[PDB]
Amino acid sequence: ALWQFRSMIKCAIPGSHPLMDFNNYGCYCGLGGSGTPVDELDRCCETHDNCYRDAKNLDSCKFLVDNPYTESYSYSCSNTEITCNSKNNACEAFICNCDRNAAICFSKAPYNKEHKNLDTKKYC
Ligand SMILES: Oc1ccc2c(c1O)CN1C=CC3=C(CC4=C(C3)OCO4)C1=C2
Ligand SMILES: [Ca+2]
Ligand SMILES: [Cl-]
Ligand SMILES: [Cl-]
Repeated sequence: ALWQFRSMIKCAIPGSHPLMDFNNYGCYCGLGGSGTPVDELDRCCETHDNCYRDAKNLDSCKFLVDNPYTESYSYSCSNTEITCNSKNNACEAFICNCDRNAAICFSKAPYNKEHKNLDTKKYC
């Protein structure tokens, strides 16, 4: 679920304000997205958007209001490491893995402050 994604980011990058840092970064971090991502961080976000797109195409999974962000799973954080619980159902596990891979990806990409609040109408 969305709140758990924020909380995953905060596990992978303890020094971070997820909503301040990663919402409205680049072309893809943010509601929707367009064009080509502007750096590796933005591309982490594009991968996350497409991971969600894939989950909605799982004939087996029908998320509340069609948004996988509404779906809560079980995970834990230990020493910077995210573990998705294996007892998550297949749809929960898929979302869990989109969020974990994105948090891990965010933690390894350089953070370019110029791309925060990018003029997307123009650069994306
Ligand atoms: O990184 C993010 C990835 C995407 C999103 C967010 C992120 O910060 C934050 N965020 C906050 C509210 C809503 C969406 C998406 C959506 C809503 C509402 O209703 C329609 O679909 C949303 C997506
Ligand atoms: Ca997005
Ligand atoms: Cl565009
Ligand atoms: Cl759930």
